[PDB]
Amino acid sequence: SAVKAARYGKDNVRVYKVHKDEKTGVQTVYEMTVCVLLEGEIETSYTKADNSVIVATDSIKNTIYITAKQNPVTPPELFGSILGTHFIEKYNHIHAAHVNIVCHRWTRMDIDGKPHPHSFIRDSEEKRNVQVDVVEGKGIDIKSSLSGLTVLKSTNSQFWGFLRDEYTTLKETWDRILSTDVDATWQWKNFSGLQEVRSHVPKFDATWATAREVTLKTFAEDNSASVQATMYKMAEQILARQQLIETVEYSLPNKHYFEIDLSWHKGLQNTGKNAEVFAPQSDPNGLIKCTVGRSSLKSKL
Amino acid sequence: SAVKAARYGKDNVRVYKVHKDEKTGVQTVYEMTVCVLLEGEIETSYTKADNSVIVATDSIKNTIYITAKQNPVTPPELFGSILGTHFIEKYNHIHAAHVNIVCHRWTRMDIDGKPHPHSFIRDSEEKRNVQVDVVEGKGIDIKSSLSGLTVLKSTNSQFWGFLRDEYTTLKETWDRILSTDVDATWQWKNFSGLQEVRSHVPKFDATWATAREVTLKTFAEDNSASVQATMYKMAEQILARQQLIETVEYSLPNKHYFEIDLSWHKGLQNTGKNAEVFAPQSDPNGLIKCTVGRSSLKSKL
Amino acid sequence: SAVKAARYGKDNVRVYKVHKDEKTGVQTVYEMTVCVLLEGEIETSYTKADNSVIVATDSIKNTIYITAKQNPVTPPELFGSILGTHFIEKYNHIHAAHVNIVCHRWTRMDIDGKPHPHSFIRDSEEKRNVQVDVVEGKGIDIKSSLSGLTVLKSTNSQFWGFLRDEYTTLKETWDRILSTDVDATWQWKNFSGLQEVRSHVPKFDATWATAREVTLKTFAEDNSASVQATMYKMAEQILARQQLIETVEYSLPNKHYFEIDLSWHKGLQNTGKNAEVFAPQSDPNGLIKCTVGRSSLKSKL
Amino acid sequence: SAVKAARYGKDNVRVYKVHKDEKTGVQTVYEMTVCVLLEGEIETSYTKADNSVIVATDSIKNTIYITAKQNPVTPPELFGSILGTHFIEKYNHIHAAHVNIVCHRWTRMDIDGKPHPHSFIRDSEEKRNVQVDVVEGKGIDIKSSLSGLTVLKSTNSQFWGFLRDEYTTLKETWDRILSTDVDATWQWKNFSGLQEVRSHVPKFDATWATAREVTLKTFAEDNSASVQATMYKMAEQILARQQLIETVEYSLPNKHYFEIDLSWHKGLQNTGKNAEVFAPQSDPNGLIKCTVGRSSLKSKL
Ligand SMILES: CN1C(=O)N[C@@]2(OO)C(=O)NC(=O)N=C12
Ligand SMILES: CN1C(=O)N[C@@]2(OO)C(=O)NC(=O)N=C12
Ligand SMILES: CN1C(=O)N[C@@]2(OO)C(=O)NC(=O)N=C12
Ligand SMILES: CN1C(=O)N[C@@]2(OO)C(=O)NC(=O)N=C12
Repeated sequence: SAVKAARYGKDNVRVYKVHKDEKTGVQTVYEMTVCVLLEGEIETSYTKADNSVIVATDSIKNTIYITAKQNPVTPPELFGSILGTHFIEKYNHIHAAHVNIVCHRWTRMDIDGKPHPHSFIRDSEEKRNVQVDVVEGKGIDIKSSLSGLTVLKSTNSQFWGFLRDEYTTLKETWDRILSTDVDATWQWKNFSGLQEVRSHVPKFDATWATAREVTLKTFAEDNSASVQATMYKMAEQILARQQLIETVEYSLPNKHYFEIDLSWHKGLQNTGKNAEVFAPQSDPNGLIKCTVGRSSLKSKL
Repeated sequence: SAVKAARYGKDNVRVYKVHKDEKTGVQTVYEMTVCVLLEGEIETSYTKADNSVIVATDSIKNTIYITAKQNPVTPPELFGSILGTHFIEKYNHIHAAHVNIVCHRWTRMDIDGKPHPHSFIRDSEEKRNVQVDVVEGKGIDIKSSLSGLTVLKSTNSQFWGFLRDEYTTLKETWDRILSTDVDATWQWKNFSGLQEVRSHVPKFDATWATAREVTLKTFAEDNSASVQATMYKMAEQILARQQLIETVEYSLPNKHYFEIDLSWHKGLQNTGKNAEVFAPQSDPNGLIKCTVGRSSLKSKL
Repeated sequence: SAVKAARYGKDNVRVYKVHKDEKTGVQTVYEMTVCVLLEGEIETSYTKADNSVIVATDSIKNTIYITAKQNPVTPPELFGSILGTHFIEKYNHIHAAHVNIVCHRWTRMDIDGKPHPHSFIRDSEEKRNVQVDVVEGKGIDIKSSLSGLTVLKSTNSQFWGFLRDEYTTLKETWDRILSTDVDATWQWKNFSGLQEVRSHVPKFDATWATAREVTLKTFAEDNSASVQATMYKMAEQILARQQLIETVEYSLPNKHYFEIDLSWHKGLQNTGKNAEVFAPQSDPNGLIKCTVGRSSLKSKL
Repeated sequence: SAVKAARYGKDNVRVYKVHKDEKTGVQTVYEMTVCVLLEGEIETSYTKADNSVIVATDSIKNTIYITAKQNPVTPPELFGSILGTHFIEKYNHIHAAHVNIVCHRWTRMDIDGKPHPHSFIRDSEEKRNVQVDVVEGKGIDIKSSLSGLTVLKSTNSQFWGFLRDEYTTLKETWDRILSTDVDATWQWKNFSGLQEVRSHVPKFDATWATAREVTLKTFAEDNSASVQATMYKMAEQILARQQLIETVEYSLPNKHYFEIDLSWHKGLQNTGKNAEVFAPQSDPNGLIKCTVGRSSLKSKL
C-alpha cells in the first residue's frame, strides 16, 4: 500500500476576539469557528509511526489563537490567508494549509434608537464563510460564501412547462410559495501570496455585501419561473459587479409548502385562489445547484 | 394497576398561513409548530383496548388546520385558546386541552429601503411561544414566552464576592464577557374562558414587545453583578408594566468565554486588561433560574 | 417584587470515569452528562447583588468531578444521591439539590468472539437517566428512566374503532407499521436519605434491566390495539415486578409510516396486502403519554 | 455569463421497504434516505426559463419509490446503480445521475433468546452509505462507506515524538484514551454498466462486513502510535482483502478526553497512573484523513 492523499489538523476551534476603542468606549466583537488541515511530507506518520513530521493538532490550535492575537481577524479572507501562509512558511515540510472559517453574527444592539457600545445580538444564524487553500508554489485560492440565509416569498413564484411523462404527478402552478436556505459561493482569482491578498482587502467585505444584496433583491423582485432561473440571475449580477471573481455557485433547497384540501370538511375552500393554510414539508426537498462563470462562446451563442 | 394520568395528541404540526390584502397587494405570513394533547375520560383506551374514546391524533391534526383556516392565528395566545376551547366543547368526554405553539420568525424584507409586499427573511431563530391549558370548568391558563434570544456583552459584567471554600478555584472578576440564550416566560392571570381572552387581545402582542424591550435594554445597560441580579431586574420591570401578569420566569445559561494565557509564547499578553482573544466554551455552562411575583410581605421587608 | 422560586447550578458537565483491574487487565468505562441545580436561602443573590450566598457554578462543576473521583459513579441513582446529599450537608443554607444524569453507552467490544479488555462501542444512542431530588428534611426522590430506545415492528399493530366525526379522515387499519422512541420512567418510593438508597443499590440496575426487557418483549409480542393499550401493558408488568416503584410513566411518539399509492403508474399495487414501499413521515407525529400506578378502587372496579 | 456546472434533483427522500416471507412469517425491513441529482443538457432551464428540459424533482421522488417497488433495495450499491441507470437511459438529454443513499439500521430483536419475525431495534446510529455516479458513456463509479461508528479505548493509545517548537504545549504521553467516530470509504473499480455491477453483487455486503471487522479489530488490538498509524493499518488490510477496491479513505476525529488535576483539593491524585476521572472535550477536535491505494514504487521503496 501507499498513501495517495493525506491531510490532518484541528477542527471546530471556537475563537472570539474583541476590539476596544479606549477613546470612544466602543467595543466590537468577532466570533468564528476555525478548521486548519495541513498537507506535506507527512506520509511516514501513517506508514512508519514517524511522529517527527507531525505538527501536533494541539499546536495548530495554539497557533490559531496566537495568530488571532497578533493580526486582524477580519475580513476572514485575510485572516485565513495569514494563518495558512504561516504554516507553509514556518515548516519546510508542510506544503499546503487548508483553512476553513465560519463567522458567527454578533450585530450591535440599538437601545432606545442608539447603537450600544458593547452589547450584541445574534440577529440571524446566517454565516459568512471562507475556504482558503494556501499551496506552496501555487499561491492562495479563496472561496467566500454566505450560508443559512433563510427566506420565503408568498407569491410571484411559478413552476409550469416542465417535462410530463408516466412518472409525473405534479400539477403545474402559476402562483406558489418559494422558500429556501441560500448557500452562495464566489470563487476569487488565484492570488500569488499574502501581499496580493492584502492588496485587495476592501473588496472582500464589499463583495460579500454585494452578493447578499443581489441575493435578497433578486429573490424578492423576480417573478420566478423556477429556482434555476432565479438563481442564475443572481449569479450573473454578482459576476458583473466584481471582476476579480471567476465563478459564483448557488446551492438552494426548494423547501416545499403544500396546499391542504379541506373541501371534505363543510365544503371549506383552501386551494388555488382560496389557499390560505399550508403544510410546510420538512422532507423531501428539491435541491438545485449551479456554477456560473463568464462566457467565452463567440459563435452559436 | 390504574391510570393515574394520561394525555395524548398530535405533536410537531407545522402550519403556515398567509393573509393577502387584495387592495394594497401586501401579504403577511405566519408560521408555527403546534402540539395539542388532550385529557379526559380516556383511561379505557389504555386499560380495555377501547378506541371509542379516542379522538384520533390524525383528526386532531386536521382540526388544527381547519381552525387556522377559520380563525386568526395571531396573537398565538388567542389561536391557542380557540383551538383548546374547541376540543373541550366539541367532545363531552374531553376535559382538558393542552396547546403548545412555537411561532417562527418571518420578518418582511426591506429592499432598496422600502418594505417588500411579499418577501420575508428568517431574521433570527428566536421564537415566540405559548402554552395554553384549557381546562373544563377551570378556564384558560396561558404562559407566554420568548426563547432563543442569543446575546453577548463584551464588558460591564462582573462576578466577585461569591462563596470561597475548599471546592473553589474560580478567580473573582471585575470585567468579563456575559453571553446567554434568553428564555423568558410571563404567566397570565387565569381567564374564565374564550370571551375573557378575547377581551385582552391587544395586551398579548404589547406584553411580548415589553418583555423583549426590557430584556434587551436591561442586559445592555446593567453593569451586572451576576446573572441572578440582572435577570431579577428584568422580571421586576415586566411585572410593573402589565398588571394581568402574575409571574415572570427567566432561565438563562451562562455561556462562558475563557481567557487564554499566551504568556508561554514570546511573552504575549492576553489576560486581564490585555485580553483580546478568548475561547468560547460549548460546555459545561452555568444555568440560572428564577420565578418572580409580586410581594405580599408587610413586615421584615 | 419577590422571588417565588429559584434554582441555579451547572449544566452539561461531561464526565468519564475508568475502572482498571490491575490483576486481570480488564478496564471498564463510564460516561455521563451531569446537571446539578441548587435551591436554598439564595434570594438575596437575585434581589440585593449578594454573591455571598452563591456556591459558584464553577465550584459545583469541581465538586462533580471530585465526587466522581471519591465514589462509584454506578448505579447513577447512587451517584446522584451522594452528589445531592453533599450539597445539602456541606452548605447550611442550601436546602435542595436537583441532580440530573444522562448515562451514555460504552458497550465492551467482542473481537474474534471474545470480550476485549479495554475497547468499547457506542452500540446505541439510547440513554439511561436519573433525576435525583435531594430535599433537606424530606429525603431523596428518584426517577429513573430509559430514553431514545428506537424500535419498529412491521405488522401486528392495528388501529380501528376510534371516534369518527366530521373532523375524521383516517382509515381504520388491521395491519400497520408501529415505530416509536421509548421514554419510560419509574418513580421510586421516597428514600429517607443516603443510607436507605444504599440499602437498595442492587435494585437499581435490576429494575432498569426489567423495564428494558418488558418494554422490548411487550412491543414485539403484543398484537397492538393502539399505542395506548400496548404501553399500559408494559407499565403494569414493571409495577408487578418491583414493589419499591410507585408509578411508571411512558411517553411514546407514533412515528408514522404512510402507504404510497402507486396505482397511477402502470397499475402498480402498493397498498393494503400489497404494500411494500412506505414513506416514513418526519412530522407530525402522534404523542401518547400515561402514568400508571397501583389500584386502590374496591368497588365499581 | 454561462453555466459551467449544474445539477439538480430531490434530496432527503425517506424510503422504507418490507419483505414478507409468507411461508415462514419472517419479515425483513429496510430504511434509507435517498438523494438523486441529475446532470445533462439542462442549462436553458437556468438561462432561458426553459422548463421543458426539467424532469421535475417531484417526478424524481416518484421514480425513487417506483424503483424501490420494482427492484431490490439491497445491497445499496445495486439499488443506487439501478436508480441512476434509469435516469440516463429514460431521458436522452440526461447524461449523469448522482445517487446518494444513507441506510439506517433496523436490527432484528432477539426476544427470550430467539430472533423475532417482525420486530426491530435501531441498535446504532451508525450508517452504511453509497455514492453511485452513473455517467453516460463512462459507466458507474461507486464509493461505499460506513459512518457514525463511535468507539473508545481506555488504554493502548500513545502519542509521543511529535514536532516540538515555540508553538507547542502538548505533553508527550505513553498511555491515553483514544475515541473517534469512524468514517471509512472504499472506492470500487469503475463498472462499465449495470450488468457488471450485478455480476459483483455478493462482494458489496462482504466488503462492508470486512471493512467493519477490520476497523473494529485493528482499533481494539493496535497499541496505537497515533491516529495516523492506526488508520493506515486498517486501510492496508481492507485493500489486501478485496482486489476490486482501488482506494480506502478514512476520516477520523480525535475526540479528546482531558485529564483533570485535582491536587489542589485535599491532595487528590487524578493524573498519570492515578487518572480515573476525565473531562470529555466537545470541541475542538483533531481531524485526521488519508486515502490509501496500492503501491507502484519499484525503487527507493
Ligand atoms: C416543484 N419543483 C419540482 O418538482 N422540481 C423543481 O425543484 O423542486 C425544479 O426543478 N424547479 C423548481 O423551481 N420547482 C421544482
Ligand atoms: C462564573 N459563575 C459561576 O461560577 N457561577 C455563576 O453562574 O455560572 C453564578 O452563580 N452567577 C454568575 O453570574 N456567574 C457565575
Ligand atoms: C393512527 N393514530 C391516530 O391517528 N391517533 C393515534 O395516535 O397517533 C392514537 O391515539 N393511537 C394509535 O395507536 N394510533 C393513532
Ligand atoms: C494529541 N494529538 C495532537 O495534538 N495532534 C494529533 O491529532 O489530534 C495527531 O496528529 N495524532 C494523534 O494521534 N494525536 C494527536
